[PDB]
Amino acid sequence: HMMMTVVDCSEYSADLLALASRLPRIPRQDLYGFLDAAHEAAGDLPEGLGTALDRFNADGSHDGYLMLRGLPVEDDDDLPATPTSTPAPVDRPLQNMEAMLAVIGRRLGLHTGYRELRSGTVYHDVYPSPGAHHLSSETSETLLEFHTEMAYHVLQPNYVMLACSRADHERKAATLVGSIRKALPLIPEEVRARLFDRPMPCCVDVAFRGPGAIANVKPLYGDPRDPFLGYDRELLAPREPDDVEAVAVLSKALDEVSEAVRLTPGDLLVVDNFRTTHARTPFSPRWDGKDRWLHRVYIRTDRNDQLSGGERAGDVVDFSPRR
Ligand SMILES: N=C(N)NCCC[C@@H](C(=O)O)N1CCC1=O
Repeated sequence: HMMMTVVDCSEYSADLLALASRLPRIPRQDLYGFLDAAHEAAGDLPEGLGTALDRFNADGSHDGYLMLRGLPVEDDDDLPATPTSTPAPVDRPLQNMEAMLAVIGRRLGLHTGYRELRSGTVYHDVYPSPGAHHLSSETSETLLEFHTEMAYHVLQPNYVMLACSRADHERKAATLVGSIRKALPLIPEEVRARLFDRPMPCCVDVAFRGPGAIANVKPLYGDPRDPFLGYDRELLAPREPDDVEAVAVLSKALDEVSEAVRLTPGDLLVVDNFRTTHARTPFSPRWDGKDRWLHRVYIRTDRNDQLSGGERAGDVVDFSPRR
């Protein structure tokens, strides 16, 4: 990854805590007002952090992510026990890394929930569960394979944001990012041509099944010289042999350029969900009250037909498959 891809925020700690101190303490009681307050704070971010975010937002980067480090997370003993259920309690007090997702998220765009997913909530806790389905972010011992988040969804978000309150005990779990800007040079022009703008059948995540490959996903699309990426190692279901072979080439190229990010407390990862695919490698939970704990939100921006007018940060949208 490039120098500019990692932003050390430790010098900003007091300023960021001051911004958090004026946000509503019980965000889920009035999420729209909470995120409006966070938008006001976003305009007051430290100049260097605001600039890094704005630059990345304009047109992503070669790496496809922005990693903020050293944000003012609570000490471990000042955090509650790691959640073991979803959705979160409506009265749960705001945590510092959630405040960062609010302020840094509003600098980028509009927080978005998905009605059928995690009870239609905007803030997701990402924690291990002992019976996790293999297509669940609650997995641990089994690799969560590469996916563009909701690539099959008409209202797919520009960004996935992951903020770390607890790492896993052994700091083993790696968040993998595969950037199409790094992978594309490894893909032959002939395979690029087969992938580009070609809709292929795609299954959907369990939350959206209510059924087979009810969506169509274009693995590459947009500008052929700098394409967007829609990839899902588990759900993409090409039928034609040439399509299966083209996707296999794409899949191996993303593997070869994959970068591993190990999230630690105070880290916040912004993933460009139109140009990357992401994964999480195995770890072993201990069920001791201190298991790995991320906070996840989704951000929409005004491009790629994510928005059609009037949307607000906090909106929850219904499922429509890409066709
Ligand atoms: N290749 C895949 N699709 N893996 C499952 C993604 C994780 C899943 C979850 O949060 O449990 N998810 C992301 C949107 C949604 O549902």
